[PDB]
Amino acid sequence: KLGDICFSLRYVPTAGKLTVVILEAKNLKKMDVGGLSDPFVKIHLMQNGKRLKKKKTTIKKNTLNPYYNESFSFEVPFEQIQKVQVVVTVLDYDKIGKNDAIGKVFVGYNSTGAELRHWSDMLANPRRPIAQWHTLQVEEEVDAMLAV
Repeated sequence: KLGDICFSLRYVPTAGKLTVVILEAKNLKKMDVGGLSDPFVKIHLMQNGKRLKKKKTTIKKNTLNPYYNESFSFEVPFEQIQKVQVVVTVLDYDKIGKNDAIGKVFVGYNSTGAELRHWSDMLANPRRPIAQWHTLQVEEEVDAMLAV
């Protein structure tokens, strides 16, 4: 199992402010067996297969159950909020070499299941922060859904 990520979503239609708070991850897969797990989280705003904005958390050391409580905001006008994706990836940091993704999820346009539910809850409740757990999924699959 890859692990789970808990984050909040909040949308303020007048200002167009989309806030994502990365709260915690748990049960993360160990990427370097016999090494250490040093997770951080990327948050990407996407539309039509393109990364519009990229943000990331600090790195936590030697943990499969990191707490972050780090907030990020994006500007998404109300006429566009139903056509974007927010992509949340947990990766293992290495000082040398490409960082290995553990897994990822996206919410927003074309999302499904619990990911769509979280987004829908956000939209239906302007200004209200809504926290939810999500199961991390293999990047190969998520990326295929996000492409084009």
